[PDB]
Amino acid sequence: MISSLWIAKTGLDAQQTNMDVIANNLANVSTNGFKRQRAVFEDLLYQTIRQPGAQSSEQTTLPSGLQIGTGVRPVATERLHSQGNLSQTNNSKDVAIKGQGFFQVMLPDGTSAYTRDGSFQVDQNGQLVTAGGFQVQPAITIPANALSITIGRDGVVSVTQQGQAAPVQVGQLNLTTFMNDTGLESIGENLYIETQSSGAPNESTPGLNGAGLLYQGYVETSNVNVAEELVNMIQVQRAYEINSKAVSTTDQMLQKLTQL
Amino acid sequence: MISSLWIAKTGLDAQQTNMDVIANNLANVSTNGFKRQRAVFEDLLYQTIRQPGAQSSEQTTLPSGLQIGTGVRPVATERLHSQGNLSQTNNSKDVAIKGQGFFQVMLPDGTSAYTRDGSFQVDQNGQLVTAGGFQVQPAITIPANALSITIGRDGVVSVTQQGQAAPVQVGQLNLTTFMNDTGLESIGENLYIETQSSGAPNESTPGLNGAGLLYQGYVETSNVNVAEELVNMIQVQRAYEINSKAVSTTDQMLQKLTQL
Amino acid sequence: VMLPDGTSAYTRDGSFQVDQNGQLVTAGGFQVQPAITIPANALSITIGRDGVVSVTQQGQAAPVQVGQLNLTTFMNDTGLESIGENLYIETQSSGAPNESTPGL
Amino acid sequence: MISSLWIAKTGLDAQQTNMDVIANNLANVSTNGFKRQRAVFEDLLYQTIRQPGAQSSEQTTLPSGLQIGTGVRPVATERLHSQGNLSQTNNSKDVAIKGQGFFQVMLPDGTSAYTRDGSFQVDQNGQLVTAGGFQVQPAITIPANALSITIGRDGVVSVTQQGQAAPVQVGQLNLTTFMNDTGLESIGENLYIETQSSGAPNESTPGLNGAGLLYQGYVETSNVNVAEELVNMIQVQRAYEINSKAVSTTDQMLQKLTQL
Amino acid sequence: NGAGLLYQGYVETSNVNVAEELVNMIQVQRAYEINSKAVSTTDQMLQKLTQL
Amino acid sequence: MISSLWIAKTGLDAQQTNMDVIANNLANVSTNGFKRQRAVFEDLLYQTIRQP
Repeated sequence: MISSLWIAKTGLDAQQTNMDVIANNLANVSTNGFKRQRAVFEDLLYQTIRQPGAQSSEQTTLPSGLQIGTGVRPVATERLHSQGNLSQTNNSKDVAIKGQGFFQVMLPDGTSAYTRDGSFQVDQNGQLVTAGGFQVQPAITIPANALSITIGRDGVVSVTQQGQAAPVQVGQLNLTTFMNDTGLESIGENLYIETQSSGAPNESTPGLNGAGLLYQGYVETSNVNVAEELVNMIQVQRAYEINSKAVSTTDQMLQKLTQL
Repeated sequence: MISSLWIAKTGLDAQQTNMDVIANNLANVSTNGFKRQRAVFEDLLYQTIRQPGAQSSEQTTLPSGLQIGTGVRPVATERLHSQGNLSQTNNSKDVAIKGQGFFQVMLPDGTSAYTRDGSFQVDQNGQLVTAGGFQVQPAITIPANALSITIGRDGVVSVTQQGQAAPVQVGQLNLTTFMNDTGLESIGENLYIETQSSGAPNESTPGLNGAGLLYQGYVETSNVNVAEELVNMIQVQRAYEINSKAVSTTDQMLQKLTQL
Repeated sequence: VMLPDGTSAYTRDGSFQVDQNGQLVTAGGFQVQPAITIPANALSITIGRDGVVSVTQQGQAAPVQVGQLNLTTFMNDTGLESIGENLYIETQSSGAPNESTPGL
Repeated sequence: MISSLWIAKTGLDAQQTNMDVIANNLANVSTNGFKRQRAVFEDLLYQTIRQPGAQSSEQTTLPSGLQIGTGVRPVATERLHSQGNLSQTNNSKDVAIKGQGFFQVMLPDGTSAYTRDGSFQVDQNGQLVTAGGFQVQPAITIPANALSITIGRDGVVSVTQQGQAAPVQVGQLNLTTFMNDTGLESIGENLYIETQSSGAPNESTPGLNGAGLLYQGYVETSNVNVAEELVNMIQVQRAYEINSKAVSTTDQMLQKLTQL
Repeated sequence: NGAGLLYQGYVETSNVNVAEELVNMIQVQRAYEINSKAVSTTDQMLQKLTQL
Repeated sequence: MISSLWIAKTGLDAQQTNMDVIANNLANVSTNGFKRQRAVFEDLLYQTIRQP
């Protein structure tokens, strides 16, 4: 029931949130197209007993007042929208985007979400859907009897057929770019939905207006650096132990006070 | 216990599944007509403590909120129906299928399954049967006084007979195609059965509708590569060992918190 | 916070819940005076530092404003008479409460 | 004699039972045809001081009443009737069953029991008995001068003899399944008996009516995964520590009360 | 209509934060001890008064 | 003196018997006309709290 105890509780909770985000970053180290997160902490208010700059006398002004902090709180968990390393998989329907942008996906309830994990497949109706059953927005259809599917540098998906002697331009595969990519609200299954912090998307073809380029046969791995999470965990453990020590010291102080 | 512990447990489970699929791909490297497996991961939901784009004031809005992941989940582990290299066995009853297609066989209970591993024997009744005691759906029956069996580019099976000095068309060897070959489920002895994920089986003759050709005396080997399997094994081992560190750190933090 | 008797008491403890009709009430059933109402199927409700309250709904991106949360200031809060259940009522020893937006 | 103390005692008992089931799963990790168990927990009754939704005044209704929990009690231990990993031993009489269903045996007193572990032997008279002397229900008898006995994919069992050429069939290994296999009451030596929760057993040949298949020379190992048992033990130990700390705090406060 | 989704093969665990429970227990124990000391002080005061 | 301890003791004894069988089989690998051993286990009794 003491200010020191409450400050230490806030510190413990902040360290717990830091450890949680580190564990989440480590867990999906092998998730294609994953972007890591880091949490920023901002301290709480200050109780002022003696106001700084107080007019202590007719001329004397206090160089600094008496202020006591009230703890620390987590304010945001920002995503680091960096570029992950590309890999080789030698697959017809594995597309990795380089640069900036997002594929559009039509959710079952009629809304539109945005994704980054490009690993496509075909359903029983020929539609080009992602892993999870959600289909793309431009509604790309792959006819039967097809031999191979080629996606160029830009989104001109073409199908090599048996008796046409030339590929057929099935459709166009654009992507949407935001000006506040870190502001997107994330949901499960590697889908981002547009929010107010993120601006209105402006869909464009690859290679224009700063948009990225599509590559076939590549998969964008998670941009998680394992070599730094170990150091982060060590620092987190030390901070948690220190705060627990502070709590124990406060409790012992109170016990010695009340044993009289 | 704690969210960090649960996240690390989910990560451990995902890495264990990845290791298992790698081991299964590596074990049956020499199985003829084997398509390797690849597992795709996907992150779970997110707890939104602070909503992104929150309206803190009438003019200022939060650029990024507070979201904590709930771990990772294995969405699917699917088989890569790529093309495998061929080898010569100089066997009259061995056929290898090039391109896209599936032989059809009939299980004893009545249902029909689809295979890629072409290695046919003959039962005591003269009926064409694959390795495992399963007959081909067209039910080709090789008669007696058979000298040599010829299987051309298409599905024509003929036998050179000493009598009548003329080959006789024993039967036709059709094959089927699925517009979604990925969705086929897998059972033992190199069998696949139709599911709702895959379309209706479009049956045809070789060389038409995009179906692949047939080669006499060849066999389609597995599409596994030990060189990439080993490096993937190293990756998964390091990822699992890193994930275990999060569990250990959480346990130590809980112990220190308890020992106050 | 408005009592059943109709008098507007003033409280400091913030622990608010939502009753069946979607109104924002404190623990005890007493309702806040600006009469903040929360619609059904609300995903997340966020209260800004300025004083506004917004509700997020599935389907649309722009948050919908549901009400404004002003608060009162007294010239002498010591003279407020403390009735039970964490309520202070205005007396003659305290100046007339003035309502204002938070932070101003 | 305090509600907190009784709640903590119930929590300790629940954690003890969880540790017991974990240790039981770990102990018989090398038992053929064994299924893991998992406990399910529910909270006890809540004693209500003020009824939720109470009509506080003519208009005011309490948003949430005052309720105090009583604790947690275990409800059931579900057996995960998954598919065990198949091993190989190259034995004539070791038979594994893939899928569903159980072999039916007769207990000495006359009742009928069911088992999943297939590891058969032969008694003096030549009757096929399990490991323990119990004989299978169809009463399969192995004749003398038996060179080798074979069990096909279905339930047909034959044996070759020197004096003939075509093997002579002996019996049929029909297996029975249940509507709900989770509700089987288990007893020692891998035997399950029919109960009210489990439906009426229905017999069928292997490979029909959703039943499994018989593989000769294989034994179905237990489906116990040692990977997560360690983390379960860590979690249960920490939970026991937390509840013990709760008891300690209650004792400390009660002693400080009665000290005066 | 803002309803949840269904996932198969998973179970929703209890959302109990163990970290805060220990410090809450410490607070509860200290508050209980302080109130007990207040009761003892009142008892001592009454005992001194009664033997007047 | 607890159920988990007794279950773990039984498990340890089973593993020790399995190891002894393996060691004995490996010891005489060059013995003419020798047959390997194989130990089979089965779960012990069950104590019921709520009847299935």
